[PDB]
Amino acid sequence: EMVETVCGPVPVEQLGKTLIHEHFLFGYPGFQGDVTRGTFREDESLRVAVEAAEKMKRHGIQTVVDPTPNDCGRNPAFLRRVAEETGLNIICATGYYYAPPYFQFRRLLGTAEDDIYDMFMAELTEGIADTGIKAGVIKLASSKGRITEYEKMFFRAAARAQKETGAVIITHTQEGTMGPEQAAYLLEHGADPKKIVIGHMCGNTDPDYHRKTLAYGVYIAFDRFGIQGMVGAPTDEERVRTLLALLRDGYEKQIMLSHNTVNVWLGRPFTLPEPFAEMMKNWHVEHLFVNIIPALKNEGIRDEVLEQMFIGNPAALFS
Amino acid sequence: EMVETVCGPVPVEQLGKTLIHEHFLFGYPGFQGDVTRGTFREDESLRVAVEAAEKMKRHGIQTVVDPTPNDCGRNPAFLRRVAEETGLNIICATGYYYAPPYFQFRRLLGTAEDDIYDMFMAELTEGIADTGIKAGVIKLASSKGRITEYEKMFFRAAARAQKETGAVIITHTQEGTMGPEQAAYLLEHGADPKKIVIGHMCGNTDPDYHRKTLAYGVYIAFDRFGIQGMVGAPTDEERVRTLLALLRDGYEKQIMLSHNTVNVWLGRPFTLPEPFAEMMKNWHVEHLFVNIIPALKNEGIRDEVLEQMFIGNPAALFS
Ligand SMILES: CCCC(=O)N[C@H]1CCOC1=O
Ligand SMILES: CCCC(=O)N[C@H]1CCOC1=O
Ligand SMILES: [Fe+3]
Ligand SMILES: [Fe+3]
Ligand SMILES: [Mn+2]
Ligand SMILES: [Mn+2]
Repeated sequence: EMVETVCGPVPVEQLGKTLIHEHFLFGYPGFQGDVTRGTFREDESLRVAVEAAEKMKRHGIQTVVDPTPNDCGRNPAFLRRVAEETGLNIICATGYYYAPPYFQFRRLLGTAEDDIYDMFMAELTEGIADTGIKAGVIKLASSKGRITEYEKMFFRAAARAQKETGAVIITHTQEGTMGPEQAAYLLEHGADPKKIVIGHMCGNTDPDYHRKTLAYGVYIAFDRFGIQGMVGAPTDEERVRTLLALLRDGYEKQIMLSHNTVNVWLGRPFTLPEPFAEMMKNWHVEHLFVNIIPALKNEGIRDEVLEQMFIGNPAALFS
Repeated sequence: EMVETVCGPVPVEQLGKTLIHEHFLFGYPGFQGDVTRGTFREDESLRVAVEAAEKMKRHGIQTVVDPTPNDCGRNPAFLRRVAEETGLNIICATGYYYAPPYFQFRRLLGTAEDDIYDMFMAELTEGIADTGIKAGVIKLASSKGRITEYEKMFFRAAARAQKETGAVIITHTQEGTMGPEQAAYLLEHGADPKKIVIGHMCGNTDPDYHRKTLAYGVYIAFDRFGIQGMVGAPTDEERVRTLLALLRDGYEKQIMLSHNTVNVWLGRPFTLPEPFAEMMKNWHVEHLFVNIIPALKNEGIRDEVLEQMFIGNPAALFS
């Protein structure tokens, strides 16, 4: 019936057309230390965030899931201002970026898993900090080729919180690995497959890997459209090829699409070197609508299917 | 002549009796993510910080160096309130805690070392964030048994900044390793030995290691008095034994003492288990004065020598 947004509970039937994964603000953990030369400018950042939101609305987007982790500059009050300014629904997350010393220490104390669970529960059902704003998703990540014991604590805490709240879990997979293992581990700890999104699945170009992941009944996200040439992320050409194969296999009810944009970078400004700058030129919130979707239609993907991915799937995911 | 404190430039001759290493606030990197259950309470934190300062002033302490790193909750405006409240001089640092994603990324961009140098220079000569408060020390750290290439970037940036500003460098060594290598690397990049403090040297109990470090002409700090209880980690009894040997070798002009206290922990509150708790029971700002110093005097250490360590050495270090 309802889902927690940065503006409070909203009927799931009102979410409409949704981008499952985009960042209004993002900083890599550590950006905090570089505050002097990387100061946050609120007015300019809000202006940029709002322009990005208006671009999305132009393409009919009504809802954005912004899963910026707790240590990556997640700012619920800022996201509420963006929502208030634009009428967009924005759903935020609780979780940590892809071990940090704070949690090495609580592991020592032996309280880490319970502390993480308590954190998830507080942010899902009480509010983040003193904002009164609640997260609607739990964000998780694992390592390349392995789900470490550290990471499993988070997975276990997430499974517990998911069982109590019915919140959605969104994961990050590293370099196209551990999709099946993520789903299996969550399910083995009681998590609901219909409330799980295995993310960055576009990082793998082997359809068998996807089918193995999809067999668990979870959602999967091709959530990095526009990102090419870095991380050894595949090309958009490769993403589309993989997507087309799955869609022609009838998997549209388990697939969602996004760009993983960072519209305002936190910390010190930078500029990408010339070779990558060009490969990364389509990495913006309009890319799916101006480039990818028309290419899909040319390959015979019907509106029905597209609507299922952008509207049907988020509705079912959050209900 | 002058040193930058959180209240601005102060004559070095007014520093007087000094604790070279104590934290008013500290959180392990990652504490930021746990804001909801680990909210910073300003009034209570200030009250606790000020009480700690007043305990130090009771033992004649007039200056504290608080080298809390940039990513560990360093809060110059807070430290200035403590100083204003108590009359203490407080000198803060610029540096990162003992590679986080932010700097892995700038390493990719190839600008990391220059960025770190720029950061040091800005914080030493302009001010931290918008506070107008300048650091007086550069804080550095290396790994157990190795100074990594990542860490060496910081060391190189620090050496450059030190040559330009004459600022002091304070290091963290991990588990009694790399003292000599730290001094050698800094000196090889032009840093001034009389402006360097190799920290946590109390972590090693082999006097030859200390003498090898001292041979470079740097200061060394026994800066963790009261910290005891980890298996294989040094006891206060062991610290005193090592210290006594060096003092009887005539090294008092290169040695400084501290506790490395954390008076207010940032992030979620915790309680140490009963056994470790009892071992850690002397970890407070009065410990050197009520326990360690009287024990030194019983072993024949004269006031002259103690005065050199607590007053003479910091004066020479910062001048
Ligand atoms: C430029 C490389 C791509 C990138 O920065 N991805 C970021 C976006 C948010 O989560 C990530 O890891
Ligand atoms: C409670 C155990 C001791 C401990 O955590 N010391 C910490 C505090 C400051 O930097 C240290 O290394
Ligand atoms: Fe992301
Ligand atoms: Fe310290
Ligand atoms: Mn991601
Ligand atoms: Mn340290």
